[PDB]
Amino acid sequence: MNIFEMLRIDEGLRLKIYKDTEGYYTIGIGHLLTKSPSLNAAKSELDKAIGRNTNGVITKDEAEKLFNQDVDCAVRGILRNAKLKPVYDSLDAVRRAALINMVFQMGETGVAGFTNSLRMLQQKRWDEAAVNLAKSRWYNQTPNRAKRVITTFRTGTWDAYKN
Ligand SMILES: *SC1=NC(C)(C)N(O)C1(C)C
Ligand SMILES: [Cl-]
Ligand SMILES: [Cl-]
Ligand SMILES: [Cl-]
Ligand SMILES: [Cl-]
Ligand SMILES: [Cl-]
Ligand SMILES: [K+]
Repeated sequence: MNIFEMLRIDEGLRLKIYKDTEGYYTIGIGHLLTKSPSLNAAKSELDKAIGRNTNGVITKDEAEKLFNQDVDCAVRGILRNAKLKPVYDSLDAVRRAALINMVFQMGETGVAGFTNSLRMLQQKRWDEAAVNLAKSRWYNQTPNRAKRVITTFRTGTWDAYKN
């Protein structure tokens, strides 16, 4: 297990434009295209991301290419953020994956707003951090995925993703 396998489980894989859990046009492995309700706008974003005129459908290779870019973007969002980077630096690699997962789903700014959770994670108070992370819109709107990510922070194992 690794961040790529983890996010592939949490995001799935779809080769045609679809709406994510927030109703936003998405493609591939959780690649958010736009928050605009315009499908034409979403299709233009896809053409720009892939570099060709699409019909709203991509290949699996293209989905995996966006995915690798998106994982990189998530890590770069952490490393450039004064609140996220110290926490990331303080974590083992399994828990680092859990933080990347959160930033992939909610973006740098969203996760940086978990000020008190981040402090508890940096203190390595895992059970307290787990409870605090669940007091969130994030947990309430996607509780099964959040549970898996929180269980990863709590235990430092991949147990929530194996099987
Ligand atoms: S990677 C990445 N994604 C967005 C579009 C947010 N960026 O500006 C980067 C840092 C190039
Ligand atoms: Cl791109
Ligand atoms: Cl088609
Ligand atoms: Cl690339
Ligand atoms: Cl430490
Ligand atoms: Cl709390
Ligand atoms: K998804």
